[PDB]
Amino acid sequence: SMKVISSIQELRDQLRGQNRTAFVPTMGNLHEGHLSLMRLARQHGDPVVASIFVNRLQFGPNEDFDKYPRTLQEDIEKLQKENVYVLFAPTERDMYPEPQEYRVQPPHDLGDILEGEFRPGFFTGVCTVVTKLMACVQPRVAVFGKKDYQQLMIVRRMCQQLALPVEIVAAETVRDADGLALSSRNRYLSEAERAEAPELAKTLARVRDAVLDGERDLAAIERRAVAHLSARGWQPDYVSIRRRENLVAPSAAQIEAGDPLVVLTAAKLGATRLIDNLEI
Amino acid sequence: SMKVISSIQELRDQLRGQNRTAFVPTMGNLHEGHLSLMRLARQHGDPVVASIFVNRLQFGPNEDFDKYPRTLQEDIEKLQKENVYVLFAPTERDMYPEPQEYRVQPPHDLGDILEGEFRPGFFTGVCTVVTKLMACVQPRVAVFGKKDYQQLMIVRRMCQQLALPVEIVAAETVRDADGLALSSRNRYLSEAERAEAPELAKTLARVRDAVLDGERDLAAIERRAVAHLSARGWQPDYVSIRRRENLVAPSAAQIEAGDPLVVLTAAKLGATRLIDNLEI
Ligand SMILES: Nc1ncnc2c1ncn2[C@@H]1O[C@H](COP(=O)(O)O)[C@@H](O)[C@H]1O
Ligand SMILES: Nc1ncnc2c1ncn2[C@@H]1O[C@H](COP(=O)(O)O)[C@@H](O)[C@H]1O
Ligand SMILES: [Cl-]
Ligand SMILES: [Cl-]
Ligand SMILES: [Cl-]
Ligand SMILES: [Cl-]
Repeated sequence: SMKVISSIQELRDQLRGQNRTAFVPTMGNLHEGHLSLMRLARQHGDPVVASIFVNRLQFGPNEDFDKYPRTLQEDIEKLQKENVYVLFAPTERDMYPEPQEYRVQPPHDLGDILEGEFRPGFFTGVCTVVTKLMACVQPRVAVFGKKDYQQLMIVRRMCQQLALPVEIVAAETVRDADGLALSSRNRYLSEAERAEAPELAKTLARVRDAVLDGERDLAAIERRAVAHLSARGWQPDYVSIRRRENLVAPSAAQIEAGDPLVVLTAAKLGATRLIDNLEI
Repeated sequence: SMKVISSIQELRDQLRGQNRTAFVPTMGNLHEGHLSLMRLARQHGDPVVASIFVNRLQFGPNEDFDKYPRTLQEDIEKLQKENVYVLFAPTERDMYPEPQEYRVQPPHDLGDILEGEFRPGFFTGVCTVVTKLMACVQPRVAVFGKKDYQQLMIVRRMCQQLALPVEIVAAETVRDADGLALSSRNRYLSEAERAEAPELAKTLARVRDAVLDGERDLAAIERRAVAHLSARGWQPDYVSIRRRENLVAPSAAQIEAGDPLVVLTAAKLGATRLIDNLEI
């Protein structure tokens, strides 16, 4: 029987003595992408612990904290079917009984680019809540999705640099039949927006092919991709082809030596901000 | 510059003393799928050696050996952009100067199911040519794609069971913008068929979703998916949900335990036989 636990102390009592816990943090409103992570966690540890917490610290004042989808009863029903031992679903009073004034700050060269330039402070909000959730759960492993590629790398290096004894396991991005990367925010899209939304992944597939087919001027590829999206009524923040190892743009020499690359993008359809990426 | 070599003895002299070679065998008419594998190979060894050879042994008399696309000069131009040190492109007199009568035979149970049920003797043709290619190139590593998932498992077990000192590295499937797995045989499809062909991958995504969402009657999912493709004018051979470890159907107990699964399909669109799979 799955335990739903809001209290930090109760969570510690339930997990007392567990040395192989696999942890999957989420913000709830569960879809097939989350469920895929739950299944992967079970191959890497036991028991599997899920968290559902919408973290105010990683939302900016002009973002979507108040309308973020919240469907805890259904989330519970889904987790029950996937052999998950504990759901940690703290209230905001449990996680933040007084305002949070201790923060985990990531490196400037990694936290302030890409998602960090367009969402100032975002990864301070993420690193702070993830450190806290790991200190509550004390897992051996934690599963993060490649869908939030920058996040995944930030959390990996956080654990290493803060000496947290947690191994990070990366999960592949789960997509809808039409190629759109699954996200609770996909719910915000109108019918017309939903029909256009798959164009973001298609654009990534086309930039992938151009790199594989030998095009060396990466910035020109990025610019064409941005213009293609803009002409169809998107407002892109970026399309950026970077090294997987440090999310820096490769030099000419690194392009020739075939350093593994990833193309990352974020782009709005109306007020809804979608992100996706494709390893190359 | 890339060396293109036809003679086995010359290949041996070129690769003499190389203990870290990564090998990528292909049947030519190269597309972005193959190029992806070349890039991955470079991460796992050096030099990267490609081969291009249409293998008569893995085509039945009613299949497409004579029409199989051959575009060697294009293939050479594409490989030159991917850092590839040697193309091994033997003629049929180079590989088979007399009829091939020594054959490597895989187990029945692996074997004669799925692709081997619908293409009798296929994996004997594959295991034979692959063994021969490995003996010619003598790589440390060889890269095979998940697109041919059953092939990938068959070649891995083959190497371990014949004590071939070659590590198999698996590559993720590369799909088109529209989700269709790239294959040199995509060429065969009419335009109408090309527009329908993404439905295979879409059907796999929905099978995946049904399993993740908790449907335990896997045979029922399989039957719907088959019936779905038929109603749309496909001739399906199979849609089958198997365990990744051994390609056997899981017991109810193994479903409950979350043994990693994969859904596999093969289906005809007119005369063209397409295959695809998705890890669940
Ligand atoms: N479509 C997806 N495929 C794989 N992982 C995902 C997907 N969507 C979200 N995730 C991951 O699920 C975890 C929680 O996501 P969220 O619920 O957005 O906080 C994170 O590790 C995300 O990267
Ligand atoms: N679309 C694809 N994505 C990834 N690998 C592929 C793809 N198509 C073919 N391959 C692999 O590339 C190699 C050569 O395939 P082929 O040229 O069909 O014999 C095999 O290891 C295939 O599984
Ligand atoms: Cl909630
Ligand atoms: Cl990687
Ligand atoms: Cl990968
Ligand atoms: Cl696997």
